[PDB]
Amino acid sequence: VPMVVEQTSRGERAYDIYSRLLKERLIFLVGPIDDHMANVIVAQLLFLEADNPEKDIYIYINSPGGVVTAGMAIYDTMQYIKPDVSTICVGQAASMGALLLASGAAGKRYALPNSRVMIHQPLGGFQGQATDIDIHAREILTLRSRLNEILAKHTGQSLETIARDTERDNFKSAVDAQAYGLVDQVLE
Amino acid sequence: TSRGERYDIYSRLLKERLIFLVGPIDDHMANVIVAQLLFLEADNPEKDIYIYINSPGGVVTAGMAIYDTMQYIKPDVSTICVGQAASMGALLLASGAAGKRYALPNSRVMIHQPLGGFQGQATDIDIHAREILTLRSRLNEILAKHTGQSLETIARDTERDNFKSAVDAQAYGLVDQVLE
Amino acid sequence: LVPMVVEQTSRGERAYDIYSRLLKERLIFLVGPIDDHMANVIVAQLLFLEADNPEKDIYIYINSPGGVVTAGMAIYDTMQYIKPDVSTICVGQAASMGALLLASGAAGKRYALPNSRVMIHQPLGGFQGQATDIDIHAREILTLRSRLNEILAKHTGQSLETIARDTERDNFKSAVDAQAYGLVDQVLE
Amino acid sequence: LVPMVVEQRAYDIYSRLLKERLIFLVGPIDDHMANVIVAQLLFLEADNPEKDIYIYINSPGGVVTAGMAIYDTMQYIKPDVSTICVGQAASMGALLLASGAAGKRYALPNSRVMIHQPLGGFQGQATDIDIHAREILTLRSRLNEILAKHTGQSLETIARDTERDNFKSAVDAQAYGLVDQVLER
Amino acid sequence: LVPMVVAYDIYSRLLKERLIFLVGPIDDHMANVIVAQLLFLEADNPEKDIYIYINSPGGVVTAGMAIYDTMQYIKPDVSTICVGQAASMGALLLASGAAGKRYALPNSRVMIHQPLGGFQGQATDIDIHAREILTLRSRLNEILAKHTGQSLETIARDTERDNFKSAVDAQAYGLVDQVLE
Amino acid sequence: LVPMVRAYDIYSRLLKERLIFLVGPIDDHMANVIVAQLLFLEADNPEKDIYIYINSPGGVVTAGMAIYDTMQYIKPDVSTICVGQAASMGALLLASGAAGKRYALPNSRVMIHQPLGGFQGQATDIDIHAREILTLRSRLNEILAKHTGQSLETIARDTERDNFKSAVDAQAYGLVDQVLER
Amino acid sequence: VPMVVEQTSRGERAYDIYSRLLKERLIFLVGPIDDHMANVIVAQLLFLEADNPEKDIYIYINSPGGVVTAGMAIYDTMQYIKPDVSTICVGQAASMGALLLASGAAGKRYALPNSRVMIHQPLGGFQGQATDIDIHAREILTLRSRLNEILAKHTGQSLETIARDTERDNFKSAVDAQAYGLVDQVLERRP
Ligand SMILES: CCCC/C=C/C(=O)N[C@@H](Cc1cc(F)cc(F)c1)C(=O)N[C@H]1COC(=O)[C@@H]2C[C@@H](C)CN2C(=O)[C@@H](C)NC(=O)[C@@H]2CCCCN2C(=O)[C@@H]2CCCN2C1=O
Ligand SMILES: CCCC/C=C/C(=O)N[C@@H](Cc1cc(F)cc(F)c1)C(=O)N[C@H]1COC(=O)[C@@H]2C[C@@H](C)CN2C(=O)[C@@H](C)NC(=O)[C@@H]2CCCCN2C(=O)[C@@H]2CCCN2C1=O
Ligand SMILES: CCCC/C=C/C(=O)N[C@@H](Cc1cc(F)cc(F)c1)C(=O)N[C@H]1COC(=O)[C@@H]2C[C@@H](C)CN2C(=O)[C@@H](C)NC(=O)[C@@H]2CCCCN2C(=O)[C@@H]2CCCN2C1=O
Ligand SMILES: CCCC/C=C/C(=O)N[C@@H](Cc1cc(F)cc(F)c1)C(=O)N[C@H]1COC(=O)[C@@H]2C[C@@H](C)CN2C(=O)[C@@H](C)NC(=O)[C@@H]2CCCCN2C(=O)[C@@H]2CCCN2C1=O
Ligand SMILES: CCCC/C=C/C(=O)N[C@@H](Cc1cc(F)cc(F)c1)C(=O)N[C@H]1COC(=O)[C@@H]2C[C@@H](C)CN2C(=O)[C@@H](C)NC(=O)[C@@H]2CCCCN2C(=O)[C@@H]2CCCN2C1=O
Ligand SMILES: CCCC/C=C/C(=O)N[C@@H](Cc1cc(F)cc(F)c1)C(=O)N[C@H]1COC(=O)[C@@H]2C[C@@H](C)CN2C(=O)[C@@H](C)NC(=O)[C@@H]2CCCCN2C(=O)[C@@H]2CCCN2C1=O
Ligand SMILES: CCCC/C=C/C(=O)N[C@@H](Cc1cc(F)cc(F)c1)C(=O)N[C@H]1COC(=O)[C@@H]2C[C@@H](C)CN2C(=O)[C@@H](C)NC(=O)[C@@H]2CCCCN2C(=O)[C@@H]2CCCN2C1=O
Ligand SMILES: [Cl-]
Ligand SMILES: [Cl-]
Ligand SMILES: [Cl-]
Ligand SMILES: [Cl-]
Ligand SMILES: [Cl-]
Ligand SMILES: [Cl-]
Ligand SMILES: [Cl-]
Ligand SMILES: [Mg+2]
Repeated sequence: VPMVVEQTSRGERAYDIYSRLLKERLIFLVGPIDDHMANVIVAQLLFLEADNPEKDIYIYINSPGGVVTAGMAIYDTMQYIKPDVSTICVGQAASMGALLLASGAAGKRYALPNSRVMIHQPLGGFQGQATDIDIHAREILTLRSRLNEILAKHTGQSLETIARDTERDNFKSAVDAQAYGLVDQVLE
Repeated sequence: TSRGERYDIYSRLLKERLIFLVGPIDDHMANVIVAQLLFLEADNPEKDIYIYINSPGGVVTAGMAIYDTMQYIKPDVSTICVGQAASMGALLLASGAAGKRYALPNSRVMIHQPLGGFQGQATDIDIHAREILTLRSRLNEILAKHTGQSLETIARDTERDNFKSAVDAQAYGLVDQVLE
Repeated sequence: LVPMVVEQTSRGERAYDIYSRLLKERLIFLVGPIDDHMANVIVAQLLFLEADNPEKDIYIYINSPGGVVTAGMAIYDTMQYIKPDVSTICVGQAASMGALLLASGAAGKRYALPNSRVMIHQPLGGFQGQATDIDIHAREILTLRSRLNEILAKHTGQSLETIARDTERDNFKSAVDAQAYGLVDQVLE
Repeated sequence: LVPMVVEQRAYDIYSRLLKERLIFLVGPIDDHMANVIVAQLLFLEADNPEKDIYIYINSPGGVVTAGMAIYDTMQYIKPDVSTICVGQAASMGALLLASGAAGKRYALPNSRVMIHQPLGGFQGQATDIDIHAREILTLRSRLNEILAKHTGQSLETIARDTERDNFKSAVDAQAYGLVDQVLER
Repeated sequence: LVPMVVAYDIYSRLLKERLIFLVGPIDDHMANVIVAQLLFLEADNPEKDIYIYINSPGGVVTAGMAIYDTMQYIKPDVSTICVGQAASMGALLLASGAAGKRYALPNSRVMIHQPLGGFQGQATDIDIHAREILTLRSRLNEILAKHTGQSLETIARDTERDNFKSAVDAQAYGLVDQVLE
Repeated sequence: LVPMVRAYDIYSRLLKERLIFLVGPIDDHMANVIVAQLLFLEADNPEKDIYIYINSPGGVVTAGMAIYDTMQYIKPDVSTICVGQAASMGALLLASGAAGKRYALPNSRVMIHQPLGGFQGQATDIDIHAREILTLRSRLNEILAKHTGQSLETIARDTERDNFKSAVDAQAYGLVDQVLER
Repeated sequence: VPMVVEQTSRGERAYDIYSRLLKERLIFLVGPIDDHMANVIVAQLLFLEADNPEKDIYIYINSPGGVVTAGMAIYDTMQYIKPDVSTICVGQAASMGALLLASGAAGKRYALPNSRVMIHQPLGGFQGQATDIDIHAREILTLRSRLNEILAKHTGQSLETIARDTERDNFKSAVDAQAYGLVDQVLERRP
């Protein structure tokens, strides 16, 4: 957890490497998506918006996905705040991670040459995470359709195409993800 | 802990009167939220406070501690549902200052109160049936008051362990506006 | 994760956790099960605040299911001894030792919030030995139970016989009913 | 909660009270906490060898030799060491309470004191140490002699009464000679 | 205990000199920290070389690929030094440093072999299927062939056996440019 | 919980006054910390005495020997004070303080006996063999005989028994020079 | 781990005891050798070289040994950097710890009077530490020979002597380690 120190007008101040990159409006979405990591990302997005509502924000995504409602919290925050939120896939983006990648500002969604994208949403992401919550079948079907509609909107694919392809738990290459409309450009 | 030395990201947002109510509700996190509310009131008793809620609910008496603090302090307490709000989280969402309760478009709200929230959390305490029924009625009355629904409607609907969409929560009176 | 509030001092920044910041305004939090560890921190806070200003009121906000009797008694004795008035506010709940400490605040300065609940009942668990090599014997339990009843009768104005009969019941009183019983002076609404 | 205060430098609440020559002896007595108390006693003596030191005791007792380390340090250092029982003091905790400077041993009204020394306190705490019967009898006698000296009770009285694992009230502890005064306002 | 120097911990102090340590098994957590360090150093100075010292048995393929893609994209040359060992993804990243700036110490060892473990799903709900494994194995061989100068089939043959190369043999194979003595 | 007094912890405050605490079981981790403290204090002032307060049941022999060798090498006199107890390696280090500057408190107890546990391998891949144990036992006995003034034969006989000496009896035996009273 | 505080121009600055000694070019190699602790030692060696490539560095060794390749990372760094790296055995040095002890700058390898040195290399140090790595027999034999060649070079013993003696899992005393060529001098007394 490396640090970097900057000498300011009021002394020297230390950051961890992630906080230092946050100073440059860089957010890291890494690891499984759950409530804890989704809320810290929402907090970072809101912080950057208040600091400057005009400059783009960048989310670097390396994630196998995870909890749907946690991912939706990030999605809604990305869409609401004034700044454009650019997304870059490094490593992989699956399930909710793939959805958030595809939901970056139009024209500003990127994948690196060896990254991979899987839109498939496993059952695990829809189930209750709290002991006392049982997520029922109809709520799952509603959420699955809602996610498909979001993907269709941001990719330009038809709803029927998204619904067919999301059943398959296969990865798309960066080139294939770009052609599908999940990202705008492969960075080479 | 996205952190600088000499705030973490949450403490930094607290400086702007923003409180995060995230994860299961229990005594530990409820008392931290009570402490934040009291701090912000003393710092400025006129300015609005904002609680962003992403919670599956939890312990009833812990949630009631937050509810009573929200109602007593002078500042308006605005509530925003991000992700979900269930049980006590849903109640606290609906209990924000009138006109200042918000939900994001893909958030979901479930008023249903599972048994787990009423049971004793301490080893030596058994919460008895009559106390559970009293608390359930009190929660229904709080929801009816803040939503504008009748006591029947809350009492009938709270049996269903189902989520309302943001639009449906707004129509029900659980929030005032969907931020879109 | 406990939030910080950091202030700028003469040569940089100075950080408090949220509880330490509220302590600066003479606010003490009694939260969770009562045991030796948390009781001694509360005793330490009370003594600190007295030395800082022996005249100004101290406030203890109570959200506790109770716990160890002797740990609670350490707080009780410290509250009574120090010069400042100790005001008590029930938030959430106060049971067993938590209810006793709530009822033992300075006269006229004991408060409950509208949805808080108070149970004076003292379960056996609070009287048993907490150390491996300590067995708390029956007569010591009966002595402590009577002592607690006498403390409650004194601070509530109820008779000893009323307290002894009612402390049986493992029932909660509402904030209004606790006020009528003499456990608090006023419901803050 | 490890609460903080800032003074004109930051302290935890216990460190802040240490600045006022206040030491907390809380929880089971073992080597780790006894050595911290010894260190605090030595620190306060060097800072000012004249002013009284105060040890507030809330403890069920514990390891005998660890308590003896505290006892020997209390007796050696120049300052009077005043002792205050809050909550309870048992076994080594009761011995240390009774061993404060004469006239400066206090108990709060609802505190309780038990001199009884259970076997557990005498047994080896290290894996490779077995504390043998004669060493236990020697330690028990020394503890009884220490209590007799500081209480004014006879050795025979201490030896008989320490067998009983009963608590004394604060008033009864004062009458027995374990403390000098019950603090009431 | 990680030592400090004046205040930095030793690793943060070396980061100030554009030194990154890739140590231990490669997974998402450590790969993202390395990506963050690479991006920080590029922004601080996009012209000065960056150095990654590698002592790793390898690990998760996609995590390593995240490091690879970041090394290739940023402007600074990324020099690589093998200390101790480099296996699997560790060996690939070592071989992927800037041409002419890949080093091994005399008693270092390099194994390009990629065990199955690195390709399997690390998340509970992800099953990495056979054809995706074959695609990744092929990509890795192509990356090694490009940076070593060996032919694709030569890499495919040699990566099958889980043997280490000495520093001298790794240099002759094209995995590093020079043995530092 | 360690109290503070920047904030020092209480032990760091006392290190500023050349006070080192040897407390708890002796192992590599705590022995190296004590060695580091001894070397720091020597470099800070090679003339002033150093004080080690000992409350320990003993422990790993080679770790204790690291402390012994450092105590003997450095220029400052190293004074030792037994508080609570000193057993096995703890007792050896107590007896190995600077001549005339080894102290015990009135209720402290000292046991020179060395249990088998201290000689066995602590690392997974190390087996300490019988002859190495006997060599170390002899080396420890010679150290005790040298610093106490007792004969080697006396040490070898008395170390066999797992019994404690009182502070007075430890002083008479030559394990400490003086019992501190008043 | 204790702290020492030094007064600066702006107030106080704190070190842990090990970091304070690092400021005087002192490195502690303590406990089992593995990748994590070896990389910290490599980092310290490189820092001290850049801070001053002329002054000696000191490694105090109290270790039962451990992972061979992690120790080799330390060995290669000691040999490459410009400063002489002096080694001092405190307590014990076994396997890789003994090799690194013997690999200090010629004339600057020391043992304390009650320290002990065992060159024997147990199988455990050669086995794979990661789940997916199996270290095969010939690689073990190659590494064992390489270690024997390093010891023969630095001790002056013949390769055949090292190979024979290393089989035995016995400790040498400080005096015997000095006579064998594993250290140059036993620090018996301070001059
Ligand atoms: C970092 C320090 C500032 C914190 C940033 C908060 C913020 O951006 N909230 C979003 C609401 C939101 C929350 C969330 F968790 C996810 C999400 F997608 C959206 C917001 O509404 N932003 C406002 C500016 O913020 C505010 O006006 C206040 C004050 C600020 C301390 C936090 N206010 C709010 O949370 C809400 C309640 N905002 C408002 O009161 C206004 C008034 C009508 C309701 C919504 N509002 C807005 O959209 C305002 C009007 C003009 C632009 N306009 C924002 O961007
Ligand atoms: C950081 C420093 C300020 C911290 C804020 C504390 C605070 O707001 N407490 C609530 C009581 C409360 C606590 C809780 F946990 C939940 C909850 F819903 C309500 C409160 O009463 N606030 C007072 C202002 O605070 C005070 O007057 C004092 C001092 C302060 C250190 C805390 N006092 C109190 O605890 C209570 C007992 N205050 C009072 O005595 C006054 C007069 C008697 C009735 C209660 N009081 C008030 O309500 C006063 C009247 C005018 C404004 N008025 C508050 O809001
Ligand atoms: C941060 C610096 C001050 C910390 C506060 C300590 C304090 O108030 N202790 C209580 C005793 C007590 C302890 C406890 F754990 C629980 C409890 F309910 C009561 C106390 O006695 N307070 C004194 C003022 O403090 C003192 O005089 C001394 C010095 C101070 C460093 C701590 N002294 C004590 O511990 C005791 C022994 N106090 C006394 O010596 C005096 C003299 C006769 C015995 C009791 N004393 C008092 O009551 C004094 C006399 C005037 C008022 N009077 C206090 O409030
Ligand atoms: C914050 C820095 C100071 C820390 C306090 C140490 C201290 O008070 N040690 C006790 C011995 C002791 C240790 C212990 F763990 C428990 C216990 F009950 C007693 C002590 O002897 N105090 C001395 C003053 O301290 C010293 O002279 C030296 C220097 C100081 C760094 C620590 N010295 C000692 O450890 C011992 C060895 N003291 C002495 O050398 C003197 C000389 C004759 C032997 C004993 N000494 C004393 O008792 C002196 C004589 C009168 C004043 N006199 C102390 O109180
Ligand atoms: C102040 C701290 C800077 C931190 C460095 C970030 C960085 O270098 N990102 C890479 C993208 C990347 C991310 C990753 F995780 C791995 C990887 F291999 C590559 C990048 O694109 N760098 C840019 C310079 O950075 C930017 O322009 C912006 C702003 C900065 C805050 C981070 N921008 C970006 O994330 C992306 C989206 N960059 C761009 O917008 C430009 C526009 C065209 C598409 C990509 N861009 C570039 O390639 C720019 C223009 C030419 C050189 N060119 C970079 O090096
Ligand atoms: C805070 C900075 C100084 C840290 C103290 C180190 C120290 O005292 N080491 C002992 C050796 C030792 C280590 C150990 F872990 C246990 C032990 F019992 C003994 C030492 O040798 N002390 C020297 C002074 O230190 C040095 O000269 C150098 C430099 C210093 C950074 C560390 N050097 C050493 O480690 C060794 C190698 N010392 C020497 O080079 C000299 C030269 C002849 C061989 C040993 N040396 C000495 O004895 C020197 C010469 C005069 C007295 N003389 C020390 O006190
Ligand atoms: C506090 C900041 C400096 C940190 C010290 C790093 C260092 O000394 N690395 C060794 C290589 C090495 C690494 C390792 F993990 C173990 C090991 F045994 C050896 C090194 O090469 N040192 C150089 C000076 O450092 C450098 O020139 C650059 C820059 C520095 C940030 C780290 N460079 C390097 O990694 C390598 C690649 N060095 C070089 O580029 C030069 C060029 C020719 C090949 C290797 N080099 C050297 O050996 C240089 C030339 C003269 C001596 N010469 C060093 O001391
Ligand atoms: Cl129910
Ligand atoms: Cl009984
Ligand atoms: Cl026996
Ligand atoms: Cl034996
Ligand atoms: Cl060992
Ligand atoms: Cl073998
Ligand atoms: Cl094999
Ligand atoms: Mg000496």
